[PDB]
Amino acid sequence: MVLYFIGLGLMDERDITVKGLEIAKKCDYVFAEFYTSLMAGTTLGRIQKLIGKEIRVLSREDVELNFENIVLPLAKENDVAFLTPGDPLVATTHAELRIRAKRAGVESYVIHAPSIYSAVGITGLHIYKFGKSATVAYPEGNWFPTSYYDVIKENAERGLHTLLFLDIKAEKRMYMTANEAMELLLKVEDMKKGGVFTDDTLVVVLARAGSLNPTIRAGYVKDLIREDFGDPPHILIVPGKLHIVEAEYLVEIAGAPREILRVNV
Amino acid sequence: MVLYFIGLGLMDERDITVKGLEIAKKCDYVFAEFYTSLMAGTTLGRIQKLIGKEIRVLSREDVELNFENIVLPLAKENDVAFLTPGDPLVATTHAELRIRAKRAGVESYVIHAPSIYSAVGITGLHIYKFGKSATVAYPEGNWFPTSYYDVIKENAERGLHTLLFLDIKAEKRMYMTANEAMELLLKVEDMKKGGVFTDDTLVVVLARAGSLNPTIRAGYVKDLIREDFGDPPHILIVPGKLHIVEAEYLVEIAGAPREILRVNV
Ligand SMILES: Nc1ncnc2c1ncn2[C@@H]1O[C@H](CSCC[C@H](N)C(=O)O)[C@@H](O)[C@H]1O
Ligand SMILES: Nc1ncnc2c1ncn2[C@@H]1O[C@H](CSCC[C@H](N)C(=O)O)[C@@H](O)[C@H]1O
Ligand code: NA
Repeated sequence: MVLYFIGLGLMDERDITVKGLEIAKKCDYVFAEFYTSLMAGTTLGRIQKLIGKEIRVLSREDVELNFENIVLPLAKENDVAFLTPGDPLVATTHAELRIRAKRAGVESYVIHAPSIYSAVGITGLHIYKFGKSATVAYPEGNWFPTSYYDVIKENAERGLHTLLFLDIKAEKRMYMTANEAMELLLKVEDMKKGGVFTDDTLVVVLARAGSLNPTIRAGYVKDLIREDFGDPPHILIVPGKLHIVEAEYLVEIAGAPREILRVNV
Repeated sequence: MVLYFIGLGLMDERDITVKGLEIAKKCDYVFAEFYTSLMAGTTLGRIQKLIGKEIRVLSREDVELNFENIVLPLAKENDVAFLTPGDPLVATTHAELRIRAKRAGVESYVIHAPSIYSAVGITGLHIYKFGKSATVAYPEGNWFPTSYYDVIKENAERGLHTLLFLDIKAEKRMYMTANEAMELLLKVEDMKKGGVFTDDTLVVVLARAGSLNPTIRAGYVKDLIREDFGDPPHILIVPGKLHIVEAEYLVEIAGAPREILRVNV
């Protein structure tokens, strides 16, 4: 009868909400995609075991090109669920699928889950101080994306923090590390030379948020750029002007150099 | 010897994650605060029942002034949980509590849950397009705050959406409605004459995010200012220029006027 978009959360199958779990358990058919983000390798088997249903995993093409041919037809006479990493509508184009559902006469409901977008709170940076967000995309052949560099500049000018989602090419098992993101940014700085991202820029890295032991590190690019932050997924953040307590947390919790405790108001 | 910061999610007792619930159940002591926000879709009783643990509620003062003498002492020799609406560490001052834990020789871990920061994705507005966030505060006595108006201006100016949290008096259970927020913004507009918020401004209202049947409405202030958006909580969003896909979602899913497809894109 209906279609449920259910988020699985940040890191593993236990990041699903009780609400999402109880609803998924009652669905006739269950689909999912694992290309918009990276979760624990054992999330599928465990979530299948958790909801007690066989789950059909869909590729980006299956969804973007054939969602209304593979999933919607079933949601016409059965309760169907579509599982996704984190929150289904954050930094994805899945919201458009609700429009496809409506046009096919299918009612849809959304069950949220922990998202990397709000998990940034664990970095100690005030979430209301984040400005426009951006994605550091892998260059492709002669194509070298750079717009994310301009986002940092725009936010920095306003004293706002910049959240940088990192690229992912699931079919190729490619998950961009904060290290790779920093290298690309230094390359763009070389071209544009705007003094936006350099070896002296303070950055914050959050790896495997949602796990009980995520890696939270803050420091200068020259120091962080070759540091091991553990397995992906990773996000990179370029803070703007820091409040005293933000710097204090970065130093006490994220191991930032005590030098940042001193803020130039 | 361990303190767990656990989010309860958006609206009711089922918005906690499986991870959060299982951990809370194994804690010797469980504390909670409902001053940053209130779980309007449930009660303390229903949450206690789900967790199967007595829950000691803490006031703003208990937390802000005495966290280290109320919560931390017990965490030194037992597993303790601190429950908060939404996602932990989203509230501006909560991150600092982890510093207090460290200073007390107490380890702390964070269990995430859905936050309105990410749940607003259900409005169809791209998360990356959101800029700085603000809170609409009730004017009091001789104090007439207006910074939230300047935030909208700075974001909209750069084509970014503005997430506006509405004033709440948890203790008195007083919630500012989207309707009241709009009236206030018009009053502020009449004072600053910035051409930022008028009867012709397109806004989005999201009420009861997290529930299976949230109220999602989009339209011009002149039309929505007296519309019934249902029971709180309400969040107001003033989007910047829309991507055609965002506009289509608002029209098809949020009942927005066809007009936005030409006027606000
Ligand atoms: N647990 C996690 N830890 C660190 N970064 C994460 C993460 N989950 C997602 N990301 C970041 O976000 C990118 C996916 S973007 C999709 C996000 C998802 N809808 C959500 O709500 O979280 C990843 O490539 C990575 O840069
Ligand atoms: N379910 C919900 N729907 C709409 N707005 C909500 C909401 N829950 C909280 N808010 C908004 O946010 C304000 C409290 S801010 C506290 C938010 C919390 N830490 C989180 O992570 O979500 C409220 O006054 C209200 O305007
Ligand atoms: Na934001």
